[PDB]
Amino acid sequence: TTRRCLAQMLIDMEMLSMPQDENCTLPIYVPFIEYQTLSVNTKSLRLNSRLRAIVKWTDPQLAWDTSVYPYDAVMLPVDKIWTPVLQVKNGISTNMKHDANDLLVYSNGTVNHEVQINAEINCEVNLFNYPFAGDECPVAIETFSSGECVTTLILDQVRSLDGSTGDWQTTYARLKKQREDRNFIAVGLKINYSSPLMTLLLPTVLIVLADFVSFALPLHGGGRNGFKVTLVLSFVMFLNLLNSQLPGNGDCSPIIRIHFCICLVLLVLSMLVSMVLTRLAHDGSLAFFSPVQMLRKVVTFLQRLDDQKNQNERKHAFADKLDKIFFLFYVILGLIYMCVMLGIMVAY
Amino acid sequence: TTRRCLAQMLIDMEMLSMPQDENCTLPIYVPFIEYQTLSVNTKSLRLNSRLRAIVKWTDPQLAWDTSVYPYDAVMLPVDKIWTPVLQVKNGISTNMKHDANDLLVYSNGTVNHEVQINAEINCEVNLFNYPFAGDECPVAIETFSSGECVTTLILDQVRSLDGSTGDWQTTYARLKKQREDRNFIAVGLKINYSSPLMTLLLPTVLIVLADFVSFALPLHGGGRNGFKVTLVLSFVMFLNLLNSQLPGNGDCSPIIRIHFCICLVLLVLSMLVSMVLTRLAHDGSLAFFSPVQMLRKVVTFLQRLDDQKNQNERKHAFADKLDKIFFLFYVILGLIYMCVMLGIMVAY
Amino acid sequence: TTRRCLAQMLIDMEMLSMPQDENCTLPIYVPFIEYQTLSVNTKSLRLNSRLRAIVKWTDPQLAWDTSVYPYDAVMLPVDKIWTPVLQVKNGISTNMKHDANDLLVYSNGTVNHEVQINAEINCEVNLFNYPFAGDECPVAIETFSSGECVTTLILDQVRSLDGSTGDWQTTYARLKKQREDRNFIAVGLKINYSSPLMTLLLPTVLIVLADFVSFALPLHGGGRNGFKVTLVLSFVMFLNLLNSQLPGNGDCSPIIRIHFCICLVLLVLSMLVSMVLTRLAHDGSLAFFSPVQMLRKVVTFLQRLDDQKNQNERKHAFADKLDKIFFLFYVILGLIYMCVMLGIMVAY
Amino acid sequence: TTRRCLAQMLIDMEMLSMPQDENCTLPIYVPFIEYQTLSVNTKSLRLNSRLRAIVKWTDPQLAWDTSVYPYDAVMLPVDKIWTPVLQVKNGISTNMKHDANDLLVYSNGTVNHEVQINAEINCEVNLFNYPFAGDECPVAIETFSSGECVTTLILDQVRSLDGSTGDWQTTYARLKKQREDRNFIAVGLKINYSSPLMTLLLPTVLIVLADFVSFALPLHGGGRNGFKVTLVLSFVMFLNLLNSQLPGNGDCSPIIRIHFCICLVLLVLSMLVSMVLTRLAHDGSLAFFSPVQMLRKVVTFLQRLDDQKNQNERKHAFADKLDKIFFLFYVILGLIYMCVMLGIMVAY
Amino acid sequence: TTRRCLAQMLIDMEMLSMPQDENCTLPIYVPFIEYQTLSVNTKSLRLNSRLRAIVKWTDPQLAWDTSVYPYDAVMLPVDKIWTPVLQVKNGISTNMKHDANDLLVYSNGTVNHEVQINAEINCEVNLFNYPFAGDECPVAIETFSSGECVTTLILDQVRSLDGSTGDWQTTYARLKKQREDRNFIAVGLKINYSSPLMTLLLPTVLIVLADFVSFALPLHGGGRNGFKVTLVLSFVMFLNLLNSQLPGNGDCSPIIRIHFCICLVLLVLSMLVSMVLTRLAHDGSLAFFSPVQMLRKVVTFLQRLDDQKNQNERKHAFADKLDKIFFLFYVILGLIYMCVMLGIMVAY
Ligand SMILES: *[C@@H]1O[C@H](CO)[C@@H](O)[C@H](O)[C@H]1NC(C)=O
Ligand SMILES: *[C@@H]1O[C@H](CO)[C@@H](O)[C@H](O)[C@H]1NC(C)=O
Ligand SMILES: *[C@@H]1O[C@H](CO)[C@@H](O)[C@H](O)[C@H]1NC(C)=O
Ligand SMILES: *[C@@H]1O[C@H](CO)[C@@H](O)[C@H](O)[C@H]1NC(C)=O
Ligand SMILES: *[C@@H]1O[C@H](CO)[C@@H](O)[C@H](O)[C@H]1NC(C)=O
Repeated sequence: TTRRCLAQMLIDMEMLSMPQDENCTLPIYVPFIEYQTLSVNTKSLRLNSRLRAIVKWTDPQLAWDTSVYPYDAVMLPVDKIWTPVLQVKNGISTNMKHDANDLLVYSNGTVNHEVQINAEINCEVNLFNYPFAGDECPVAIETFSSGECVTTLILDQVRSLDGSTGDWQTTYARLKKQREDRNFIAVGLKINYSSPLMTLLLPTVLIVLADFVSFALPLHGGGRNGFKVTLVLSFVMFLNLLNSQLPGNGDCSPIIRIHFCICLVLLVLSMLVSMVLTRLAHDGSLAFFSPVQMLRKVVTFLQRLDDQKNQNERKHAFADKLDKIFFLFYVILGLIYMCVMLGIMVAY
Repeated sequence: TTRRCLAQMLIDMEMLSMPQDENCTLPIYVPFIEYQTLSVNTKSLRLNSRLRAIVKWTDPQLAWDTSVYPYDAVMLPVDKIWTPVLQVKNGISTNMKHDANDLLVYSNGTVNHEVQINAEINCEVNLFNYPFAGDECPVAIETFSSGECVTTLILDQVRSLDGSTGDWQTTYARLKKQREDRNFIAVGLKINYSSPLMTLLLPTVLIVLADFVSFALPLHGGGRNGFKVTLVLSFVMFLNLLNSQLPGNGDCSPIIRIHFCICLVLLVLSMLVSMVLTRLAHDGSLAFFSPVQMLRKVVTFLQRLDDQKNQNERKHAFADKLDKIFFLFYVILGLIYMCVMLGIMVAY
Repeated sequence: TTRRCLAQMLIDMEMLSMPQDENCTLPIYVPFIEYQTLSVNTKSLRLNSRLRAIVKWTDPQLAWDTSVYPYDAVMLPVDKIWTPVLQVKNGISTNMKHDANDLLVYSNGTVNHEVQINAEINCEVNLFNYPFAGDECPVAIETFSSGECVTTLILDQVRSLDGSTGDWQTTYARLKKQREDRNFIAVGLKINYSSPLMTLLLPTVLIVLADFVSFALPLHGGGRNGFKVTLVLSFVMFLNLLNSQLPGNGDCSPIIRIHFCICLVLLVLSMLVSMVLTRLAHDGSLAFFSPVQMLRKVVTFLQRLDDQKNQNERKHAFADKLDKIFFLFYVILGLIYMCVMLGIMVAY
Repeated sequence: TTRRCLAQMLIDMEMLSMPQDENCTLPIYVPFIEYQTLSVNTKSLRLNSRLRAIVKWTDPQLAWDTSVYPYDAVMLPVDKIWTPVLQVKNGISTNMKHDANDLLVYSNGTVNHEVQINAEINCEVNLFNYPFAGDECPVAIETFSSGECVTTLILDQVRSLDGSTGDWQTTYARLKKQREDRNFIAVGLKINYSSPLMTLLLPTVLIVLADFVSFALPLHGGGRNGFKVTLVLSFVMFLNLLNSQLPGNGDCSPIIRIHFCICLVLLVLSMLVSMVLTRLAHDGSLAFFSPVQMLRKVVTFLQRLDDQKNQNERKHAFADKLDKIFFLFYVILGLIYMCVMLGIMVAY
Repeated sequence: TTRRCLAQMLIDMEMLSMPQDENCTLPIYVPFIEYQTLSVNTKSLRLNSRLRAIVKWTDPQLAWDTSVYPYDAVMLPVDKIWTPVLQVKNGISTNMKHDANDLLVYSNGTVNHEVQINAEINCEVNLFNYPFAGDECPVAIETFSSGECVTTLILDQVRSLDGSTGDWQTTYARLKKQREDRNFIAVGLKINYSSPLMTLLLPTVLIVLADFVSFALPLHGGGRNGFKVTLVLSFVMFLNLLNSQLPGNGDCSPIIRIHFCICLVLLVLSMLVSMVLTRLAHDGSLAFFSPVQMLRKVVTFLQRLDDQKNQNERKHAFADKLDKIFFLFYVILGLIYMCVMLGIMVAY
């Protein structure tokens, strides 16, 4: 007659099989399932999610008579009776664990029990515009159903612990329905571009601008070839660091990688042209690559020195003319390309 | 009749259900719960904590008669009877582990048993003033309670193994109460700024000072543009290192990131101005960007050389005047900005 | 008479041994096995795979009479009866995991049950042409069979969730057969060379081309020896980065490592000869390594100055001639070597 | 009458409670416990240890009669009887694991069984003098004891597998007793200073010596400010590397961090002074920061050039003298500081 | 009479104790044990191994009568009877895993069953000659044996899956015997020096050669001190990277560390002497460290300029002589040291 006695008798019943008597169709209600994001990986595009759900089903064999047992509820260990397992079929490595060791059972057979599902979903995201990206990820929630025996799952509400999970920010988690009456959660993922814009795009933009203005350095004065090779080996490091953390899979791959490649090529070409111009200024032609008498001798020497200085000036001015032409052309194309690349990366 | 026989009888009773006889309300006492911090993550803002608690509850069915059994205590395996599970509902990934395989039971039904809860809590900390930051983190301690059946938790004292856990230092762990009679522990986390200030803030401040002094280098003499390009590509590396370990989530994001961005922009602007001044000094105008007779001829040559030297001096002096004006302007704005930025980062 | 009663009776049968009555030969059918790649490691050449299979076998003892029990199916817990374990013998660390806690059993003894095998396979791949590489990996699927008792496994179809797993791309998963009637899955792995070509090959090619054009810098003008030492010390970093992520095992090791080594050696040789040429130009020979009168005196001084300048010019032109000869030789040899190495790395 | 029959009957007795008949006091003997260190973490100051112990206790219920059963020993599974669990109360994450599945039981009740305890101990070591450091770490060995029931643990001998565990070297492991009759193991940890010395201290000392010598570089000749900026940025990198792997907790924090900070400050000050001196030499004053006639005119020009050359020589010599005075003072201070810091780091 | 009925009766026998009837001495035969290496760590010198063994023992109680049961073999679950646990006593963290959930038992009591042992062995390797190193590692295979009860292990053959495991290459795995009749496996580990020689030794060799040839750069011309300081801060990075992956334990520590230290010291000394020679050339003495009239005056100025240029030439030649003497010393000493160190690192 004790409530503990009722619990013990229910344990001794050993009902470790599901209530499949009614045509092997068990309606399982899961109201108020709470979703949370634990991490997001950008290189692998994999989402770690935690879903705390409240399963509520019916077990007719676990229903006593109220007259003999004057109680309305009883708490039993989870492993001493049957309990459904909830799966994330869409993702890999799904694991369901029990929040508590005890579950409540009412006098009419209703069973309430809270569970936690940790899942890893191979999310597909349109990462073409890094970092200005964001997309919707489906997460399937399913319970076992094979052939004739099918246990429908009825879901009511979803609550999301929305908040940044690192670089990525989870915006919403809504409940939608699939084609074959499959319930799933649509999770909206977005990228906070405040970090990538400052750490990646801004330094490269300033570096390209510095290269554009680097043509002010005179060829003869020096401090120009080293200045540009420093930029080149810095942009190579940038390319390596960018490649270390973005997926170069296939169609709609991130376009920042191609932009870095093109900027590196442009910088290398500019440095090459600068070095060739330096040689032209120094030598005067690009042939390196291709295979009272005492009072008179003094004015002869003086005019010889003057003529030498004049030739030095002329050969230092011709290369300056060529450098000016190339600088105008290069700066125009570089600015137009940078504007086009930004317009593509933000609105395409 | 032996104590081992009594223990075996209690094992054979198989009371694996909760002592829910008295209206399904079991008061669980947890006096002297010890808290310790294992790690703190600054980027993800996640706290790993270990709580060693001493649960002490009542099991009426596990109470023998003292006259037949002349003993006052008996130790039984934890898995052979019922035991409550303690949870950290506020945080993710909570696991409760049995410290020992045995528990003590008195003759009046009281059961003493110690447990260890390892939990990971998504801590919310105001990280605006990195590294001068510190805040209070709630850690909930809860046990299962559903519907009619509730088992209240009564907590008495908290002891903290206070000590640095890396960059972060745990200051205190007090016991407070929530709204709906929920017991929780408030943990005070603080940042030891001795490490971040030396490794991060001091080198950047000294580099900025070196940039402010860098204008002393003569434009014609060289060694100025490469000197600043080294600083710029070092500050880019500093920005990357800062972005690697700080959360750029949203409002009240760390201000050191914006400070590094602004310092980098100022350095790049100083470089551009210096390079333009170098071109102006070399060429004389910013048009590169914009599209007895023997005894007399020697005097002509000498005065021509003297005039050329005078022109060289004048073009090297005009750029010096412009550089001085820009240096005064830039140094005043830089000092005022650095003072304002430190004032913001310290007391805002 | 209840279906739950039938399930309980089958549970109480306790049939935890395999149906080996028929000559200890159990045919196990596994139709529609789905293969997916989780990760591929290039340095260790290890493949992580997940195989979701649908096992379907026969258990004669688990077959009831339809007249007494008017049902066609029943779902029982997986651990209450015997279930085969599927292994990946070819690879290491194979683990079979239960998809659900229930399995369906028909009235004639047929049992349907889904399993998930996670395996890690030591894959052998011809990585000579990094990154233009691709190969077929065998994955064995087997069940326990010792001596007289054998359980043949009959497979029907394989479905692959083809898609990039990082750097590597899985193309197909077909079903083939081994010699001794062993069923296995051939998985086609390919490398997306878009990432390695941009991050590794292109910067090195551009750096090498820059080294070839660096000979334009005059010996006296400076900015040349440092320009080359930066390239050499950057190529050392490239060699380290390349070594950090590629298996240098033995025969048919990646040839990009040898190519990087040879390019570094060539750059070092070019720098050495350039520095020797600089010394020759400065000193005039490679011996450092080897152990009216007033109106006339001015003419003498002017002639001495002119002769000194003439000697400087001649000693600066001889080294220019030597540098031109070496530049022609070096450029021709380096271009032919680069073309040959690319031809080897692409189509050999 | 079979030994296997005796083992089966002992198993069937189901003695899963501890031998608490004798006043609930069980003397547990653990002779010849072997200690080994698996790893030491310098940043977190956490010790990973493995202890292979040989527990030997008494179980009166597991004692048969020799006349009926003519045997002296029997081996039983560990899980079929009671076995004590050994804990490391001082440290976190203590786990006890059975070395074998079987244990030996004698005819008089004595039970021999070997166990392995893996523990993580939060070690407190005086790391002020990195790397010349070393200290004694206590490791508690304890078994469950609550209230009236206590089971004392009697230890005899400790043997340690001495050998370097990375940077740290374990020297000894002795057995001592605490205040409240608690047995513990004192482990002597020491740092092999050869690796940290050669990788951190010697390069920094050599860099500081190079900085002290760098004053020989002439102000006008160039190649000086780039040298010092390379030194300073390399020292900042060293500061970052040092901060990445040393605990900056509080009092008696490693003093190498302060030494690196002070040396960096000194280098920056030397750079600033050198740049200001260079400007003074170039300009002549620190005001940039503060807001027959033909035969005669040639003599005028020549004396003007001579005067200008003399002024250039004087303004170079004044800066040379100032640089000499600063060099003397700076080198004296630097040598005295380096010697004092070495003395503090080695013998304080 | 059914084979399944025979298996069920064997399961119901519940023989979970070792077959210890015959003097508690059980001969366990393990023929054809296969060894494989999973990973080798160079810094910690720890070997990860997988051993797939085929245990074959005798269980007299698990033997039926052939006349009543006309069968020769039967398959039983591994957990329903006794099974030995194979251990790796020499190494840490040994785990034995069941290859299958079933085992075969013959009519005469013989039991065949394969197991998998994963072990981690603290290997002792003579790493003095890195990378030209290689040594033999013992791996113990043992079963539980305490006091009177001893289970001998009889091993027949070992087959090894030879193949590179990263940097390390496993050559052989033979079976030997210890002193006290203990069976163990000797595994031959060797280092593929193709990777370390290319990534570590060769770049340092060319860097050293570049330092030796760097003396060609003239003192006055510049581009020398920066060239050497770049090499010095590159060699410091090499020292750090080498220290990151090699064990500096004690006697017979790798000599490449000492070699890198000595090369760095030599480079620093060469840089220091070059920087001193620069000042000697510029100033003329090492005292910085130590505390018709018109037609005639023009001749006076001209001869003064000539004398000044003559003094410049003489002071630029004396330092050249000193530099030549030092270079003749230094190149010979360094070449002899490099040859001696290579001879030591190869054949000592
Ligand atoms: C069982 O009783 C509970 C308690 O009110 C109620 O919520 C539930 O709907 C009932 N279920 C059925 C099938 O009557
Ligand atoms: C049971 O006895 C213990 C031992 O003194 C005591 O601490 C506890 O308060 C008692 N509980 C009750 C309900 O009497
Ligand atoms: C058992 O019945 C199922 C259901 O139709 C069928 O698919 C299967 O082939 C049958 N097996 C045998 C052996 O009759
Ligand atoms: C039991 O016998 C063993 C075997 O000699 C002995 O070592 C041990 O001391 C004995 N213990 C007692 C309590 O007699
Ligand atoms: C048992 O029979 C098997 C099968 O031939 C044989 O290999 C084994 O040696 C036999 N063992 C004994 C003890 O007879």
